[PDB]
Amino acid sequence: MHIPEGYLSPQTCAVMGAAMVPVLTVAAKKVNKSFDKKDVPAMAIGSAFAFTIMMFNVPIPGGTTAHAIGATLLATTLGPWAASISLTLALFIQALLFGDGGILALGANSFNMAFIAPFVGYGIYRLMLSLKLNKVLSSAIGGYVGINAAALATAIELGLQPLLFHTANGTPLYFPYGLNVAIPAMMFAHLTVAGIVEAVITGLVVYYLQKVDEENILHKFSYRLRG
Ligand code: NI
Repeated sequence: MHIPEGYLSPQTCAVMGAAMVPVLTVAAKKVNKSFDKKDVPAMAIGSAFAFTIMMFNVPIPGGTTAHAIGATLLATTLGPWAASISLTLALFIQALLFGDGGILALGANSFNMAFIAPFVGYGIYRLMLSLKLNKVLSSAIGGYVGINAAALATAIELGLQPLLFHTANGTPLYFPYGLNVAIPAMMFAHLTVAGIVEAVITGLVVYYLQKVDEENILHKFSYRLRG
């Protein structure tokens, strides 16, 4: 869903950066509150994992691109704040080093993929947990909803462009397609294939982490001491 350069007005870009600033500020403090030398490495690995996942994507005509993120997976494993930092970091790398996602677009994509996706996904996850679903199932479900929410947010941001930013001739200055085009394109891509991929990946890794703990008998003694 990464939005490229020139799709959003400088004003839109500015807005999302301003909205995203407090989010990252808070995440940092929360993370800052909870350090061992070691959770920093964790963030990096997650970040590298997400980055790698995102590299597998397809164009959506009338929208941007589609791919999975691993966002809810990160929120559920690291806590959402750390995930948002991890995720923001990956997009920043993509932007500065790969021309993938606009640099001016950093505020928007992070708002979508580093804030909305992991926070929504985490919330649905917690909700499904409260409905007594196992973590695997729950996380796959959270993953689906989180990524579709991010896609929606993207679609609304693109689709609003011709409405808000146009020439005196009615000519779109940036992204040229409306909500009528953008919502269906982005949501159809994300509600069907990509969201399934996200769910399966999130669930797969959780399952895998679940039973790895579930063994090394060592674990059953030391998990009540995790402090
Ligand atoms: Ni993207």
